[PDB]
This record gives sequence, C-alpha cells and structure tokens, in this order.
Amino acid sequence: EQVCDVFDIYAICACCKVESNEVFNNYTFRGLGNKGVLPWKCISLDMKYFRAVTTYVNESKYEKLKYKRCKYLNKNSKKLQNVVVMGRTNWESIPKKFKPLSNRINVILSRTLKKEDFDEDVYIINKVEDLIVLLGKLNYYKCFILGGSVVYQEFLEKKLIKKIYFTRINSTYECDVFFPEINENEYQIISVSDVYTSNNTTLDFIIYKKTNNDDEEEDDFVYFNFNKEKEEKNKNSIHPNDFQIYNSLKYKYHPEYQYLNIIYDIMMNGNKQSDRTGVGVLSKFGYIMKFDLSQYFPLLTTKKLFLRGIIEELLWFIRGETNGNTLLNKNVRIWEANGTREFLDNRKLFHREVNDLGPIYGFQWRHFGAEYTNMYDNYENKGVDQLKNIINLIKNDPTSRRILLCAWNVKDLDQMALPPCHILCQFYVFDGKLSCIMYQRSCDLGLGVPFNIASYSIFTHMIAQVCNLQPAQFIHVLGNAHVYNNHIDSLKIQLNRIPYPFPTLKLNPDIKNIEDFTISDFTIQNYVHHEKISMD
Amino acid sequence: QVCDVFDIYAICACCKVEEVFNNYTFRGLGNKGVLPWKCISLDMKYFRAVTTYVNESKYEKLKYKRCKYLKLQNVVVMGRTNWESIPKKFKPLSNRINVILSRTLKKEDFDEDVYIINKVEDLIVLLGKLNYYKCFILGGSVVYQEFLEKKLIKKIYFTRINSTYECDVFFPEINENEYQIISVSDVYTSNNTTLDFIIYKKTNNDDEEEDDFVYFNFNKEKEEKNKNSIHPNDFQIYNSLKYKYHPEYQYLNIIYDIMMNGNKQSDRTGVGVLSKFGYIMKFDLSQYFPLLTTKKLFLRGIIEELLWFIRGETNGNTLLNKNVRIWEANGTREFLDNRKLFHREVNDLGPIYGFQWRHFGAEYTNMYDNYENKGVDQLKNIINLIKNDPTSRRILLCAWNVKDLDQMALPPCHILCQFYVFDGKLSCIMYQRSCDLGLGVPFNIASYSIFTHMIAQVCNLQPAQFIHVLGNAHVYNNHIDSLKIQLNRIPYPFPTLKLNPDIKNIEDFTISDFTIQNYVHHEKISMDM
Ligand SMILES: NC(=O)C1=CN([C@@H]2O[C@H](COP(=O)(O)OP(=O)(O)OC[C@H]3O[C@@H](n4cnc5c(N)ncnc54)[C@H](OP(=O)(O)O)[C@@H]3O)[C@@H](O)[C@H]2O)C=CC1
Ligand SMILES: NC(=O)C1=CN([C@@H]2O[C@H](COP(=O)(O)OP(=O)(O)OC[C@H]3O[C@@H](n4cnc5c(N)ncnc54)[C@H](OP(=O)(O)O)[C@@H]3O)[C@@H](O)[C@H]2O)C=CC1
Ligand SMILES: CC1(C)N=C(N)N=C(N)N1OCCCN(Cc1ccccc1)c1ccc(Cl)cc1
Ligand SMILES: CC1(C)N=C(N)N=C(N)N1OCCCN(Cc1ccccc1)c1ccc(Cl)cc1
Ligand SMILES: O=c1ccn([C@H]2C[C@H](O)[C@@H](COP(=O)(O)O)O2)c(=O)[nH]1
Ligand SMILES: O=c1ccn([C@H]2C[C@H](O)[C@@H](COP(=O)(O)O)O2)c(=O)[nH]1
Repeated sequence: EQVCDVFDIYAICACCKVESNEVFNNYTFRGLGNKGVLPWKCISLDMKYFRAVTTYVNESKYEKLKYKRCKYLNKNSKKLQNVVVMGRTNWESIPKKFKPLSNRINVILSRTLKKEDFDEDVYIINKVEDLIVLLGKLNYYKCFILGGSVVYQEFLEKKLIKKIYFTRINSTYECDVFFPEINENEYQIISVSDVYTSNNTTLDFIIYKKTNNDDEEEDDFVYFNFNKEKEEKNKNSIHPNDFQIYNSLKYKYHPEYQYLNIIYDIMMNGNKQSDRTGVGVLSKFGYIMKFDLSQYFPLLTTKKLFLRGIIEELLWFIRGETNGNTLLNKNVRIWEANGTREFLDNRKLFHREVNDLGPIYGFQWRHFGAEYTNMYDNYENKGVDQLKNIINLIKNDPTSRRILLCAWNVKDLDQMALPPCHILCQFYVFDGKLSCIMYQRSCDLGLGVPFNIASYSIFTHMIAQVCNLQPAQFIHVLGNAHVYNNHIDSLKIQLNRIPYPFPTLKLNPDIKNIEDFTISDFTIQNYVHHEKISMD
Repeated sequence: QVCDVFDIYAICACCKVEEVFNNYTFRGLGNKGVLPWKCISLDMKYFRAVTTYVNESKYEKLKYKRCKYLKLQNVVVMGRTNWESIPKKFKPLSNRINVILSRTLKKEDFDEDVYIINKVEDLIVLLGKLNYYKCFILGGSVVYQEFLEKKLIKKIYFTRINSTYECDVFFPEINENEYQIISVSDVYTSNNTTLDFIIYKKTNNDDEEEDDFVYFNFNKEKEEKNKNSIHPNDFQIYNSLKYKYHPEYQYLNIIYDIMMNGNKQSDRTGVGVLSKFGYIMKFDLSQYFPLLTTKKLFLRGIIEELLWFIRGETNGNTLLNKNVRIWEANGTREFLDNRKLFHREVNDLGPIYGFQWRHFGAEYTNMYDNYENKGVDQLKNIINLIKNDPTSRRILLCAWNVKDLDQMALPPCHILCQFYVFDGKLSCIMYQRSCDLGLGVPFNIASYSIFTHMIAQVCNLQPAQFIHVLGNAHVYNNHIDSLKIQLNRIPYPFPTLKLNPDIKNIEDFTISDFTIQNYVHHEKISMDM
C-alpha cells in the first residue's frame, strides 16, 4: 500500500528540447528552467492546462478518498481544493500578483525560509515527510508537485509520484535545469493528448503512470451487443501480445492515432485479397481522417519521413509537368518505375517515350480536356486550368460547393502511366479559413498514405496562402484501404511506438501566386521522430 | 414503487397485423396457440442473452433496495398457454428460475422443479423471498395486459418484427405518456424479415483515468461555446435516448451535429445554411434498405431518374412526361440563360449524369443526337471490372467531367461511385460534393442504395455496404424547425428492396422490377413553412 496512492501525489511539469542524423527518445523533452525562470516566454495553452489539472476537484469522489486516507492512518470547512507543492525557487519565479495560486492550498519547501519570511497564506515545510504529515491532517482532493528540478528529483527517488502530467514543448530553448530521466521500468506513458499550437510552438500533454512491475443502462449495452462475432477466434492471424504498448494506452488522442488506428482496424478486420501485383493485402473500404493544419503539420512521428521528394512532386504537378526526367534530375525517384520501356509497353503505351508519363496529375490540373501529345508540348490555353479556376472560386465565391480539382479524367486514364490515386480535392471556406477534402480510391497504408497526408497538407497550406486565407482542416477520405502482407511486421513495430508532438510547416510568406513556390520556400521545424522503418 | 423496486421487466416480440403508422403498428404476439411467424432466430438468440444474463457485483445493490424495502440466476414468468406453447425439450427454460401464472394446475400436476403462483400479487411475495437478479414477464396477451394495467412493468424489452402475420392475440397499446423509448438497436435481417430491438422505460411526471478525461477536455467548447442558437429542450426525446444504434441515427446525428456546431454561411441564392465539411455514413444493404423512416419518402421519381441515367438520356422532357420534376427548375429558359447556355433547348440539360456514364469524352451536341459507340461507356466498363477483376481498385463511375462542367445545366452533386468486391459481396462509396441534409440526402441515400443492388444483381453478387461520403453538408436555415420535429421521432425498422431477379443486364430494368417491402414511416413533413 504505497504512500502516493493514498495521498494521491502527482507531478505536473512541462519540458522543452535542449541544445544537444539526430536520435530521439523520451529524454528529448527534459529542459525545465533557465536562470531561475522558465525557458520560454508564455505558452498560455500550457498555463490553461496547468490551471485545469491543479484546480479540478470532484466532491463525489472525495468521500472514497477520505475513507481511504483515514483507513491507512488507523482512524473544518468542506470547500474542496487541491494541494500544490513548490520548491522555494519555483515559488520566487511566480509573479507577486498570482501568489498564492488561487483556489489551491499552497505548500512551499525551504530550509533558508520559515513561515515568518512569508506574508501569503502558504504552508512552509522543512522536509518531504512534512508534506505526508500535513496531507494526513488536511481535507484536499489531489496533491500536485509543481516542481523545481530539485523537488522533482527527491519526489521520484522516494517513489512518491503516482503519475506525471508531463507537457512536451516541441521547441528548443536555453536551459540550466532539467527534469530527471524517467526510468521506463518505473513509469510507462498511458495517455497522449491532442497536439496544439500556442505562442508559435506545438505541444501535447502526456501522462506517465507508476508501473506495477442509474446502472440499469450498464446492462442494456450487453443485451444490445448479443450478435457480436468476435469471441476472438482471431478474424485475422495478428496477435494481442504483439501490440502490448498500443493496446495498453487508455487515451490515444494524438492525431497520428487516426492513421495508426486504421492500420490496427485493417490488420484486425481486413479482408484478405490478391491485388494487381499478386502481393496480397488486407483491405477495407471507406475511412475519414481529419488533421487540424492550424494546430500542426501531420508528418507521422512513429517513423522518419523525408519530404524533399514529395514537395518537388507537388511543384512538378503545379507547373503542369508530365516529364519524369525532371524529377529524376532532382534525384526524385517517385515516378521512375512507372516510366520504364517495360512498364509503358505493359500498359500498351508502345508509342510513349521512356519517362513520358502521359496526361497525369499535372496535365489534368492545368489542361483537363486537351488532347495529350507528348511531355514536351506547349499546352498553353488548351483545356481547363482547374487549378487557376479553384483559386478564383476561393477568392471570389468562397461559399461555392463546386471548388473541386479532379485528376480522374476518364478519357485519358488508359493513356496515363497509371490512373491517379488522388481522385479529387474539394475546398470549403468559412471565416477566412480554408479546409480541403482529398478522396483517394487506392491507399497503401504502410508506404503511400503517410506521404499522401503530407502532400495534400502542404498543398492546402499553399492554396490557403495564395488566397490570403489561414489553413484549417485537411480531410483525407480513403476508399480502398489496404495493408500489403509484407508490410505487416514493420507496421507491428510502428504501432507499438508512441507519437511525438507533430512538427510545424513554414512557407516563405512572400509567395502570392500558386506558380511561384520553389523547394527553398518550405521548412519543417521541430520534426521529432522514431528512426526509419524499411516497410518490407 | 413496486416495479422500480423489484426489477419487473416485460420481454415481447410484436409483428404487424392484417394508411398511417404509430408504435401500436407492432402488436401481433400469437396465433392458434403458437407464435404468428415460423422461426425468427435472431430474436430467439436475443431472448436468451437478455433472460440468462446476470451481473455478479450488482445484486449487492438489489439485496439492498428490495430487503431495505421490507450461481445467482434470473426469474421468468409465463402464463399456462405461454408455458404449454413451449416444446418439451427446453422446459424448464435452462439457467432461469421458471415460474407460471395459473388459478388451476399446481406442482403435483406439472413436470420439472418450476414454481407456480395463482394471484398476480402472489408473485410479489415469491420475489420478496427468492435471490434473483431481474424478473422477466415472457407473457401471453393476458399476462402482459394485467401487468401493464397494475403498473408493475419498469421496462419493456420489445422486438419489432417488421413483416405482416395472421394474429388472434395482441399486446396492449403502450400508454404513450406512461412509457417512453430510451434505446433502439441496429436493424437486422433474419428469416426474410427485418427486425430491431427497442427499450421502453416507465416515465416519471480504476476511476482516476476518468479525471484524465476531464484534463484532456480542458480546451473544449463550454456552453455559450457549444456554438449555435437551437435549444436542448426541443430535442428532448432525441437527447433522452441512451442507445441510438438504429442506422437512421447515422443521418439524424449529422443533422444534430450541423445544427449545434455548424458554421452560419449565406450561399449562392441569398438563402442561409448551417454548414460542416466531411462526413461518412455506412448502411448494411445486406441487413436492410436505408429509406429514412422519421418521415415519408417516395421512390418512383428517383427510380425513373436512375433508369434515365442508365439509358444515357440528357432530355429533361422524358422525365417531365413521366411527371418526375427533379430537373424541371434546371431546364427553364431562365435557368439555362443564367448558366450562360443561351443556345441550349429548354430541358436540354447538357452532358450530365447519363451522358458521362455512357459517353465520357464525346462532344455533346443536343439531347436528341444518337451517341452510340461514342466516348467511354464507364457503366459497361465498371460492370466488366466487377465480373472479370473484382480486386481492382479502379472501379470508379465518375460524372464530374471537368471539360464539360460549363455545358451542364449544373455540375453534379454526386461526383463518383467507387465499388469494392470481397467474397461475392459488393460495396459502393459515393462521394457527394454538395449535401442538402433536409431534402436531398434522404433521396440520395435511396438512389445509390438501389443502384448498388442493381449493379450487384447484374454481377451475381450480394450487395454489402452503401457508403455515403458527404463533402459540403448543409441544413438550409429554414429546414431547422422541420428537422427538430424530425430528430424527436424514433426511427422504425427499415424496409427491404426486392429487385425482379430475372434482370441481369443493367440496361434492362423497368419501374415494375422495383418493390419496397414493409415501409413503416412517421408522417410526411413539409421541410419548409
Ligand atoms: N518547466 C516546468 O514545468 C517547471 C520549471 N520550473 C523552473 O524550475 C527552476 C527552479 O528549480 P530548481 O532550481 O531545482 O529549484 P526548486 O524549485 O526545486 O527549488 C529548490 C529549493 O526548494 C527547497 N527544497 C527542495 N526540497 C526541499 C526539502 N526536501 N526540504 C526543504 N527544502 C527543500 C530548497 O529551498 P531553500 O534553498 O530556501 O532551502 C531548495 O533550495 C526554475 O528555473 C523554475 O522556473 C519550476 C517548476 C516547473
Ligand atoms: N410474441 C411474444 O413475444 C409472445 C407470444 N406468446 C403467445 O401468446 C399466446 C397465448 O398467450 P395468452 O392468451 O395470454 O395466454 P398466456 O400464456 O398468458 O396464459 C394464460 C393463462 O395464464 C393464467 N392467468 C392469467 N392471468 C391470471 C391471473 N391473473 N391469475 C391466475 N392466473 C392467470 C390463466 O391460466 P389458467 O388456465 O391456468 O387459469 C390464463 O388462462 C400464444 O399464441 C403464445 O405463443 C407467448 C409469449 C411471447
Ligand atoms: C506552468 C508550468 C510550466 N506548466 C506545467 N504544465 N507544469 C508546471 N509545473 N509548471 O508550473 C510551474 C508553477 C509556477 N508558475 C510559473 C511561472 C509562470 C509564469 C512566469 C513565471 C513562472 C506559475 C506562475 C503563475 C501561475 Cl498563475 C501558476 C503557475
Ligand atoms: C421468444 C419470444 C417470442 N421472443 C421475445 N423477444 N420475447 C418473448 N417474450 N418471447 O418468449 C416466449 C417464450 C416461449 N418460447 C417460444 C416458442 C418457441 C417455439 C414455438 C412457440 C413458441 C421459447 C421456446 C424456447 C426457448 Cl429457449 C425460449 C423461448
Ligand atoms: O499516391 C499514391 C500512389 C499509389 N499508392 C498505392 C495504392 C496501391 O497500393 C497502388 C496503386 O495501385 P492501383 O490501386 O492503381 O492498382 O499504389 C498510394 O497509396 N499512394
Ligand atoms: O442530388 C442532389 C442535388 C442537389 N443537392 C443540393 C446541394 C445544394 O443544396 C444544392 C446544389 O447546388 P450547388 O451545391 O451546386 O450550389 O442542392 C443535393 O443535396 N443532392
């Protein structure tokens, strides 16, 4: 029966990255303070969250806490409040006008200072066993260790912390004090929040837990689930013990899990099929993922992704290009296999030159309906410039339900190296904000989708910028959602990884026409990721 | 009160008997001493799970409230006829404290180690003795009748058998103001009939990982910031349902979402809408036909529109001479002139659905030209892919021809279909760019559900899921009062579609090959004024 379960002693902290190819682990976020204050100016969303955790109380759950604490000890007002506990330097960093922390029982550890050194209404204690004494004598909901790196150190080495409410600030600052390295045998992460932007930085909230190493309408649920097939004669021959970490998290709110949960769904429930190659897949039909581009760039973190190649693909599209050599000469090999003599001949394109990919995305975006000749032709003022038209509808008719860019030209399919997977983009504008749906007919979950999420997220930012709009939601509709069999083992590794706060994307702000972007106009700041996974 | 105190529940299954609909549609209980239907086996299964199930760590709180009033099994209570109607092999219903109502036959008469009672009241005492989880009235018309009169029923566990059967005995009209529905299950096919499971209730006139939930909601919308200017009050029946598992809730929940969180915008026509972006509804065509039951929908017009598309027509008059007027407004001199189609004959709708489906890339001329073997017959093609190459990820039927949008009376709402085949079953996704949730979507669901069945049948496949992906989803501001009325109606179990099984060419359907079966619906709603 451990002290920290009876007295409900939690730690809450926020850690940035410090000035240290780069390896990343959970020690990456470890920077606590600098010269006796915080390393960052304001991160107001961290304060709002801090406020919410340290001030939240539930009177109904108090009676069971009181009984519990009175039991363990062999045994005023009633306006229930939490206790907070501060190193003295912690306490001397707090602006005067906020002391003591409102609606919280403030406790400060000091040797140099005694109660007569304070005006405030704070409990002063010499020592830790003095907090345990006080907590046995107070009516309080929960006790939060607000730190000082010294306070954090002594509280974990005494195994007095039940959980750590740990905030990952996904930027770097100068630090002189650090949070101790959390022992993974002693603490495991059980919950990871959504990812937000506050004060020009992304952040998320994770919870580490100390490791053990009317209720009529409760029953209606079980009646109503009477037909359910899964007794667990595993539909698909993937095992539980393999996703031990994935399955052990309670709150999986990081948006990366929108993509990770579909791979779980395809693996646990997919239909076994033998696609065009013979490879074999598990497949499902119909999914939506939504990413909040105002809060992050959804580059997956559970594996390393490089975006030079897909950014140069998006610029190639926008220029209207179909010349596979242009990508090959920038050492981008995305379309190399689809432009071989063999691949083209096998597509019955016997009169198509090597790397002439025919009327693919770029052609359809700038010239839909023009007769395709060859990758070198001047197609100016031929066919519909869809791209130009959709920028025009966003600018001048934002409320239009007809702002779509369509790659799927039915007449041209057989003349393309292969029919496009990104069928269409629709756009939606409300209150100065651009959202985008892309519908993908065919979705390689292990290899393709992660880049696809990136391409269309970058594209949405570009259309938003050139239209004087802010980006909102990139919405990804997956039709035929498949995991290739020989990706499965890699995907089992990736799923047992815990996402890191997303990075951000900065477009050079001077670019104002969609045509005027170059590779140097794109910056991915603060990409924290697990190491690369070769999907085979 | 007795019933809340003693956990006295009725379980029944009521078919329709041999025009306007209400809950008392579903009354048929029995016929000639047996049930009115041969064997509906999803219901027999439900009836087990419900009447066996008991919770270990909860009878503590009923040892409480029943004896604070004055392995553990369940009590069941059946009349003699209800007891005799049972075959011999299942008596006394296994794992259950069997019991009977009988003024006549006693325990020395009857077979195994049941219980008997002779007064309705005499039950009260027997329960006051026994150790039991919950008490179920399996009934007979007569047993049910006198238990509802005497106000002894906490909850009714009522199966809606959605077919018609000869009946001699019935269930009591369920007293509308004395009971209300608190839960409604998924819809199911079983033994060639749809059925759902609703729950009537009596009206009255490791919990740390729970606080973590509140912390993670720290940045949510509060009450002033649950955006919009509709009320809680007005959707009280919608809001009172705990379990909303009937698939119509996929449509209703989107209306609720748009009303409550929708962005106020002022579209094209100066009209006003609440708008969201990106939804996905999925309907199990193998289990029901998703024709909205919270109001009356008619399908002849949208079935004719579908046949019209399949024939490749663009001629608005063909529809107008069958009094299908879906496209009338889009064919007027005025509407064509405002689309800058000054040189388009009235009701010449241009290269719309039909033309793209059967002639994609052909130069449109007029609605009367012969276009045989011109452009890409996507419809013939997607059918040949399903039959020759079902694992293809290229089975798309696309109406959004970018070359032709300006020539169209208007661009299509229904951008494309994509098909999926697994294990001789056909699913269809339709991506809808523009979604009027009040008028359009209800019809749009039916159109593409029917289409899926048509494509499945000419391909010798069983239809599986219709998946409706909404892009710009909007409620017209002046549909709001109508939809509020609609949200507070409990869906009925869906109907079924019978296609004439002889039709094996998509081109060979006629209006008489389409039959809707057992359509039970709440009344017509004018969506406007
Ligand atoms: N990023 C974050 O989440 C947080 C960052 N911070 C930052 O942390 C830094 C301050 O931390 P750090 O320098 O360790 O200092 P601390 O806040 O941990 O202050 C340590 C002081 O607390 C007293 N103390 C600690 N333990 C005891 C004990 N057991 N008994 C008696 N006194 C005790 C001593 O006071 P005395 O010296 O008078 O005897 C000690 O000098 C600042 O930069 C602050 O802004 C603070 C909290 C959270
Ligand atoms: N749809 C459904 O879910 C169900 C349908 N059924 C159907 O219902 C039909 C038969 O039931 P219904 O006509 O009621 O017959 P019941 O099964 O209810 O049996 C009636 C008998 O129960 C006894 N009884 C009733 N009230 C009292 C009382 N107040 N005090 C003492 N005894 C009482 C009498 O038996 P006695 O003769 O001993 O005096 C009465 O004749 C059949 O078709 C059966 O299959 C049955 C169950 C479920
Ligand atoms: C605030 C912070 C960094 N965030 C999390 N998640 N966990 C913590 N332990 N941190 O809190 C430090 C507590 C002291 N603090 C630090 C502070 C804030 C601003 C400027 C200097 C110091 C503070 C100041 C004012 C109020 Cl109202 C509440 C807490
Ligand atoms: C069974 C039925 C119709 N279904 C629901 N949902 N609710 C009821 N109250 N009904 O229960 C009647 C009990 C008699 N019966 C039904 C029956 C069976 C065959 C012929 C006539 C009646 C029966 C037989 C075997 C078992 Cl395991 C359980 C119930
Ligand atoms: O941007 C792309 C391009 C291709 N694919 C995958 C999907 C399929 O695995 C394959 C395309 O093959 P078909 O679906 O065209 O047969 O490539 C993607 O996931 N994303
Ligand atoms: O099959 C259809 C056709 C139209 N609409 C609705 C969507 C809009 O309310 C309007 C179409 O006008 P635009 O979206 O093209 O502006 O009609 C539908 O919901 N379904």
